[PDB]
Amino acid sequence: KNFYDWIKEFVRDQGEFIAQQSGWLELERSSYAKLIAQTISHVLNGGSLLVSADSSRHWFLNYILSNLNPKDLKERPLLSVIDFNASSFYPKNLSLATIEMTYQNPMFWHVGKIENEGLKTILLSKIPSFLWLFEELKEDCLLLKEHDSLLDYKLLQLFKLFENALFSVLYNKVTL
Amino acid sequence: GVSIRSMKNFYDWIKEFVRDQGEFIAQQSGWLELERSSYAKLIAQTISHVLNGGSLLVSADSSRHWFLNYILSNLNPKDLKERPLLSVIDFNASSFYPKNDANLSLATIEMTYQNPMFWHVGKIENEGLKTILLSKIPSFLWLFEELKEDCLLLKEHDSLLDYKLLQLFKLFENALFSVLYNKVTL
Amino acid sequence: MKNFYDWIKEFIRDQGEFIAQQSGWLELERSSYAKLIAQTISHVLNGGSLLVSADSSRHWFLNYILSNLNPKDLKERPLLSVIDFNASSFYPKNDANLSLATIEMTYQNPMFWHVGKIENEGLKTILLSKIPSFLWLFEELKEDCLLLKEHDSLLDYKLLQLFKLFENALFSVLYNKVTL
Amino acid sequence: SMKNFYDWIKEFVRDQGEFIAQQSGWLELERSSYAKLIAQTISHVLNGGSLLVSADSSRHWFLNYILSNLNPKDLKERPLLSVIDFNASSFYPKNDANLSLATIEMTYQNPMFWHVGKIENEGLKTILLSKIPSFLWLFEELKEDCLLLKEHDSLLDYKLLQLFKLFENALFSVLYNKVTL
Ligand SMILES: [Ca+2]
Ligand SMILES: [Ca+2]
Ligand SMILES: [Ca+2]
Ligand SMILES: [Ca+2]
Ligand SMILES: [Ca+2]
Repeated sequence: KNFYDWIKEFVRDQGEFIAQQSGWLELERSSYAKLIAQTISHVLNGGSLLVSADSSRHWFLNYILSNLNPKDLKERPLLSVIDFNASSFYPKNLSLATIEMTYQNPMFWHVGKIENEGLKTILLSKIPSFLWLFEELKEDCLLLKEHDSLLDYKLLQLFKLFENALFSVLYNKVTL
Repeated sequence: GVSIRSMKNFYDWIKEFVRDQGEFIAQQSGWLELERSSYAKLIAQTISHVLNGGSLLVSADSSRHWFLNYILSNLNPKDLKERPLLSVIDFNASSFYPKNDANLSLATIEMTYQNPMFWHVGKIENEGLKTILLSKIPSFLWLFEELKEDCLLLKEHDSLLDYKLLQLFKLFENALFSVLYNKVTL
Repeated sequence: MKNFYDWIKEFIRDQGEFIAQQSGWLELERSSYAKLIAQTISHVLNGGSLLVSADSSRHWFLNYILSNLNPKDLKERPLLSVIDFNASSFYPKNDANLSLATIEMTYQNPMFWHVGKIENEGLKTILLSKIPSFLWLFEELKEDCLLLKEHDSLLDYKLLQLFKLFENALFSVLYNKVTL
Repeated sequence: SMKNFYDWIKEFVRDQGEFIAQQSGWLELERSSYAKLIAQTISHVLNGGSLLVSADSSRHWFLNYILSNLNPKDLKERPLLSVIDFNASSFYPKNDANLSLATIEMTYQNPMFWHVGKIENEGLKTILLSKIPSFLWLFEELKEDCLLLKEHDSLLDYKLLQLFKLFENALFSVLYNKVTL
């Protein structure tokens, strides 16, 4: 096929599939609303978010941190968000005791695969969590499809939902 | 009277917000189909550069560091499987990233790399970078202002910008491998 | 224009001679490094966290602190509560009151360990705060600090030497060899 | 029996500086072979070559040091030297065929590998053994022309600084026509 013919077809099809799957969140049955609410409550209570992601999702870890605390905060609060992947306490279990000792009120927010047992053990602990996983670990998580070709878009969409929900409660547009 | 806004219950609000969010995505989903050409040729030029042995020096504005990360990790994934190892460089992190004296950066870049092309995404946040992106060096510029005629023009305050970045990347990588794997001819 | 090989022999001889000459500098150091080290060790023993920062030229030394305090293989060592403050979202670019409040709410018991120049006012304000600190500075800010000379050609070695003193002191008390 | 901290630290400090003094002439005693290696590295830079710098896990700080010292935040009148963090490169070898070497050779006009410390995977080992020019600071003599560091030397960290300071002075002494090579 000629490049220019091919690309026209590819682009048309790409947009049509986005459109087709664009209502997926209306059908999503994992408890994302309740999890978002619980995470917002944690933030309001002065809690910290310790954010981690699988190897393929480091870009999305970066996205969370930069969006939650943008370079120019303007009127925004400085939110208690920590890059857990980059932490000396990331488990490769001394990690849990050190975490509990150093942070007043942490909650783990993890996205994607759980790539080692140390992390699994930490996430299975009693400390609160906001888990976006490819399979349920224990307790309601936000469930994603690992080989979904639209996964990357869905991650952005869920983040944008979370940030809107969070600031809607701040700024008193919405009550939990 | 008109009435001061009351306030909505979270669980009522979120259902409406979710519905509207997806529907706005659907409304806008055909945007690229409506774009009046030009971008295909720019993608083709970038692919030819890779085909010819060229390197991609990738930079992004402060808000798009995540997208710089995404480009690098998608083009050269952890498990290459059967893929080539593509010549892709994080230019943001480079010692040659200009402060200013873009002339010094440019000269060092030109002697260091056999065949560089600058792929920049977003705002150009200093004069040194602007000078280089204006240079004779081949470029793949995704900008908010049309600083060259041949650039991909992004809409800066578009609430859907982040998705469009993913979409353009996914178009690019598919176009690149379609040609690398002899599925299509340019 | 000396020949390279002649030049390098002289340079090497002189380099080692100057190291030797200045090698007893710490015996003559009059800033309160012993007291500051003790107070930092007590903080660590009390479950305190160390939030470590450094000026632009000393990012390598920030890295050195983090990797030495918590090496890849801990073996029998504790996991120490050490944080890269330069890299954190709370590092004050502007403004310091927001960062301080967020730090105080986030960490149970932080202590700031800063090395080198204080390159913005937000950091200065934080280091001026009530929060405990271990300050290795080119001029005294506040309370007793460990004083360094900015343009000392041997500065980089002295930084290593002070770290090595700190880590030996710390583990000496942890492994009950020494009592505070 | 336990020692008092303030007594202990005074002794420790004294002995620390004196050991540094005792060992301070180490480089003067070395067979001068390192001089030729430094010269070769300088000639590479003079000739328009790039330095692709890597380090073992324990020496990441020293990789940082090399990069920030060779190209400081304020260059003043200095040239912008062709120096690359190879650890951070997408071409850093893992598995993974020898895709890395071919991509490196096509990407860079004239690379030299400057590696410091342990060689922590076979892929890196393979490249550092390649025909590509190198400046290797190693714990075992994996080629005859390398700088040999003493691995469990308690003064290793100082010697790394000292060797770097030697290198940068040698490099600019030649760049600035203070010495002939
Ligand atoms: Ca619908
Ligand atoms: Ca145009
Ligand atoms: Ca072809
Ligand atoms: Ca030899
Ligand atoms: Ca000359």
